[PDB]
Amino acid sequence: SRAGPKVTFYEDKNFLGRRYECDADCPDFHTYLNRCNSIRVEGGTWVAYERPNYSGNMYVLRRGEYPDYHHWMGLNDRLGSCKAVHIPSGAQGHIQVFEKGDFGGQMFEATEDCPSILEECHFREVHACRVLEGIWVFYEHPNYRGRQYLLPKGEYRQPVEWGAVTPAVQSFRSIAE
Repeated sequence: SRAGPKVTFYEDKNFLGRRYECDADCPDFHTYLNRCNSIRVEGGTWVAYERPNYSGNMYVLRRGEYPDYHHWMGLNDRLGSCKAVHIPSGAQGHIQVFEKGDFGGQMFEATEDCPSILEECHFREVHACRVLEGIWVFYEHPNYRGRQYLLPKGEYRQPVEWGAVTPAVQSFRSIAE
């Protein structure tokens, strides 16, 4: 965490056209950009949302260049808002996922990315989660695809508490910067 977070959204592919430079949470792009077809993340990790005020689908954006919306696995070229992800300092990521609600049933523990929950612990769904340290992104499908959910340090007694309407979770990634 040396430089401050910075992200630029562009209206056209390959970082062309009208752009919006952003260095803090922005709840509404639409006075600035009609569409988003490419993005450059210079510092920090960000989450962008399909619609203003942080609603609709979420997409994690890490450092680097996204020359078209497929690079962040957008459904299309519509983004409305974005937030900078705040990474706590100290112990690296530590997460527990539970086969049933309220931290019940079988538990699976990780300190690294998991590309397939089913492969590693044979859970088909996730119904609760404890993020002991760090901050993580849940993915609906194995291998870091499908709907995304952001889980800061805390306790999630059932999937609605990380914003999901189904218990579909099959991979996850820690956000270390």
